[PDB]
Parts: sequence; C-alpha cells; structure tokens
Amino acid sequence: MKHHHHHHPMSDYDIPTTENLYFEGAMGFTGRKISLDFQDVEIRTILQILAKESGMNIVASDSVNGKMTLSLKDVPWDQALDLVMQARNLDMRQQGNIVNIAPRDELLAKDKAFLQAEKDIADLGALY
Repeated sequence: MKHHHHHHPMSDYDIPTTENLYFEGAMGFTGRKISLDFQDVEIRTILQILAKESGMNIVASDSVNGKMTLSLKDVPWDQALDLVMQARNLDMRQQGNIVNIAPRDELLAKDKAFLQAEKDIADLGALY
C-alpha cells in the first residue's frame, strides 16, 4: 500500500504496518522445552524421539549414524535439534509436517543420484 513508496508499494524495508492480532504473548516455538538425558544413545534414535515429542513427523534416514550423549534442561527440541544436527552434520528435508533427517553426506550423494525420482505420479521403486 502507499505508506511512503508508491513505487514498489509493498512495504518491506518501508515497514509493514500490520494490524496486531494481539502479538503480545503469542510467540512460542515449534516445540516445548525438553529436559531429558540420553547418554550413549545413537543419534538416529534421538531424532525419532524429537518427532515423538510432538516434533512433527521426522524420519531419520538410515544413513544417520553415530552415538551422542545429551543432557538437556530447559532446552526446547527446536534448539536441541540444532546441537544434534551439527554433531554429525545432518540436514533436514522438510516437506510438509514430515521432515527427513539426512546426513549432509547423503545430501551430496543425492546430487550424484537422481534428483527427480518422480516424473509421473506412480509409486514404484521398492528397492533402491
């Protein structure tokens, strides 16, 4: 809208004067704070636990291996996910509420492999 700029009239840097739908205490994270310990637990299982903590539907890839010790207090899985993700360098492919945790290694392997597995909507490919 013409707030100041009627050339490129979308107020980005110009600041969007947005109507407050009561943005006072409406923040939150994706998850709740978690306090838990997982000592000598495979990281693969940890990612699954984050999903089971109402943390979307995260599918840890088969190639997510390693073992890590977490001891968390007052840390939301939002934050903890980063600590975990950085520990073997993984990444997350988010498609909807289902996200896949894949190692950065497999991301690079996916570049080498076929990117477009689907060219028609037909589900085939039992064995990779």
